[PDB]
Amino acid sequence: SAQKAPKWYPSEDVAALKKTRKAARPQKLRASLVPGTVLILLAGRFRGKRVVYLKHLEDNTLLISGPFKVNGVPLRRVNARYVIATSTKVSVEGVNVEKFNVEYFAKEKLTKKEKKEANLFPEQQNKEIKAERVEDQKVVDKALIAEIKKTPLLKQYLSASFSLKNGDKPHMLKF
Repeated sequence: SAQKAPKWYPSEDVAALKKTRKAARPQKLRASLVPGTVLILLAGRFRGKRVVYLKHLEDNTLLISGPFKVNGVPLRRVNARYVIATSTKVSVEGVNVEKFNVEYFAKEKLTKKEKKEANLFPEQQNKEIKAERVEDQKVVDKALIAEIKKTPLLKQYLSASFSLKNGDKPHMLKF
């Protein structure tokens, strides 16, 4: 009537995908990314903060901590291409971060409904850090700070933020 029907029709079946020869491999880090290395954060709310590199995790990110008591940065994950590895180090020989992993830092599957509600009434959000997480931070900080105290200006260094100044040339500057 309105349009002549086709003599044949394309199949609705979807062809199976071919075997993909792309096996996974471990993340290779830069030579300077060695646990204890103080890192400069280049992204996120903690941009400009200095943190101690504690442990590479399963998702290819790095586990870091300010320490929190030292400069406000909590134990958390950070993507390695957003950090500057400095020559300053904090020993992590007495720091046990083996209990921390990707699942530990996984977030709750917030639903769309809940997201909408949060957007509608953000003032009703009452986030709270798990008691465990608080105590975990205390342990990590304790160990790191004990080592930090060996250098009289190190705690101050970590407390201070990082920012480029007029005349600075990052491609010539060393860390």
